[PDB]
Amino acid sequence: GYTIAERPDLRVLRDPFSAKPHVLFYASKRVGGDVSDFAAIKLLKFAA
Amino acid sequence: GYTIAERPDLRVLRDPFSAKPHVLFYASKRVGGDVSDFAAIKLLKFAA
Repeated sequence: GYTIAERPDLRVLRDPFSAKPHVLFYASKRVGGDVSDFAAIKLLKFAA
Repeated sequence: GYTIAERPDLRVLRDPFSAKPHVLFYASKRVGGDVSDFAAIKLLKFAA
């Protein structure tokens, strides 16, 4: 049902240069995903 | 007549730190030159 597309690495870039008296760590990871198969998932609704 | 002085390269310094989600390539080659033998270049002025 759910397909998770992603890049399997959390790239880090510590920045001793921009904010000179600080270090300014920068971490980013790329991920995405929605239902690829609408048949493979069913839900339980509590209405009626 | 004309002499060019240069460094035969292109120095690219990518800077992932100034603009954080960008890379900001900073490239700079240095070149200079003027006429070295003034007798070897004539011109055609259109005045009179």
